[PDB]
Amino acid sequence: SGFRKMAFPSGKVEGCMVQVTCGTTTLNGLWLDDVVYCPRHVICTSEDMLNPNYEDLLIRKSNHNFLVQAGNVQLRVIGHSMQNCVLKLKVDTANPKTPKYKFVRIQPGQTFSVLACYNGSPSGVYQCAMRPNFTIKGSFLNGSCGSVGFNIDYDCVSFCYMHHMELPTGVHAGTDLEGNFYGPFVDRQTAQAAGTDTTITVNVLAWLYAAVINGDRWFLNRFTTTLNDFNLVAMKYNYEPLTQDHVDILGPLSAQTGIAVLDMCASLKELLQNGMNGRTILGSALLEDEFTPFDVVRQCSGVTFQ
Amino acid sequence: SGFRKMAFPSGKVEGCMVQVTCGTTTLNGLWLDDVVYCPRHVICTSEDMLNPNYEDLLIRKSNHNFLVQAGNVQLRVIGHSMQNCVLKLKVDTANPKTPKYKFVRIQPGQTFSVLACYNGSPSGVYQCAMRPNFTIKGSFLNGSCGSVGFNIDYDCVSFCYMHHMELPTGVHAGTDLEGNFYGPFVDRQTAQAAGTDTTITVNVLAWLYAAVINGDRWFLNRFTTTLNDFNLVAMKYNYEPLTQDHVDILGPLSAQTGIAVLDMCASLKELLQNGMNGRTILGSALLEDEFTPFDVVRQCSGVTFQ
Repeated sequence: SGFRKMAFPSGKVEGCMVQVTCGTTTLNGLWLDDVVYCPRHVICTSEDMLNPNYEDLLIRKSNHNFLVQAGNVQLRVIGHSMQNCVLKLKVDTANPKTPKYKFVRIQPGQTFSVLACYNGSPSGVYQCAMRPNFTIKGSFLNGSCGSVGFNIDYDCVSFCYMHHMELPTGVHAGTDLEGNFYGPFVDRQTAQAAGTDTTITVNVLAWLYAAVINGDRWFLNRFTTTLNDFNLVAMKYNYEPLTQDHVDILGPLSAQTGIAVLDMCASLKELLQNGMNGRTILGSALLEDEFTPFDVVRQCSGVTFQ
Repeated sequence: SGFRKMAFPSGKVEGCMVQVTCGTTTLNGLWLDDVVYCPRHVICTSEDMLNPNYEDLLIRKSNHNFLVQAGNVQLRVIGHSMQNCVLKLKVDTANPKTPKYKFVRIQPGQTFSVLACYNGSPSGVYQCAMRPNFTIKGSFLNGSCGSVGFNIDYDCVSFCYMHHMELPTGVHAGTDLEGNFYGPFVDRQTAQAAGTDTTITVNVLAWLYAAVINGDRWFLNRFTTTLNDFNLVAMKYNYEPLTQDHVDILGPLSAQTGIAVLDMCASLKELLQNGMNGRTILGSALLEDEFTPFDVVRQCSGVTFQ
């Protein structure tokens, strides 16, 4: 038993991390087949970040201006192109560690594992959720740009995130592996605001089901509610509106624990209006919203990967 | 910036996980050089766990009674021996993925990464702390036994934990890689109690330094205190007694932030007596004690691994 914030095994993604140097900027790249993917602001100086014209800045760059390093071994760059906010560097060598992979654009509320790197070397791994305002609350120091977020199913790594920016609020923004930013963010050092951060209501509910599964039942109440009435309570506390889809997704968890989704919605309503009174749920004094319903089922079953 | 519960990259340990079957019991093993390490209760049936005589149970076992599987490939067992609570199975093939490795016995309060596995396949990775009562709060389902905990420095994996038991309280116990249990626990299905769980005081302090580093300063007070007087407060709240060694270990964090250790001890005293008043520190409404001072320095610097 027990329930934990858990990350996918990072072994497949580690064999894909390289070091990318352009001029005096060094960051991380992702080496799949004979292409290296990295944030396009590798071509920027510290001053260029204040207002970069990437097209013009890239005109002055050639293939031999990109230093791609895997271990002590340099890759030969034969071509380069800018797809949105990522640079695609064609190299002469397919990555012999290329796993089965996909590029996916996740939705708000979905989770993924981040393999934080510096100079192409993996430093650590942790779980992150795509906040409804398309930010993430991660851990990114200078040089972590290019670190990727991913999900694994069986043998397939689903790459979904690449780190590009830290916002003046301290939260993080990035793109998918096609270069399109999550949210209204741009790769410029200027004042950009995330929207109102709201709570992923369906994730809190799955976390409450995981709590009931593991013995934490003190919050189960004698009340029940409706979808509209629960939602009317959810707006006051900046919770994402719950829908029938969210209800459907929680069905398996409802079936195992025998607690109707609308019941758990009512137990959540009591927690929102009365607090936790100094108690904890799965060792937390807050309401966790970074576990999807699928994350709960995986941990409560034992899914493994090849 | 940002601060996160982070686990080491698991790629090196993944290439060491195998499946071990003895009779009808299947669990995980660790394949280093030409030896497989696994919990000795792989030789037990469900009834044997109630009172096992491992010596006698092992007499009836031969080398060909151990099914060791790496992928679709079986290992040939040439020898077997029982070191305390782990079984050492000599195989005819050195692991070609054997990394530089060490067997270490960590101390209470130290942290490590757990690569949870089922049937020799890695399922996930998360961080754990050796509680002062030598338990760990992990995530372990049926078949996770044999999953290992480790730390990485440069190229060296320091194996320190192997999972063997879930306690009737839902917490977890295991051995080092020489088979010696952490704590007074035995590999028997009987009532065993952990001691009073206490809080790792030096870990809370390093976490408070990490908070100040990342902008959370609302808890910094105008008071200071002594070691004895702070400790007198720590016993009431079941905190581990703080020593000069703990003070010394926090020196680097004291030096960077310019806050004396005894000051932070006084800010902790106010948090213990007045609570958090509904505020959060690094996104938590509790006082986290599973980050060592070294874990904080690593994240606030960017240490990487080869």
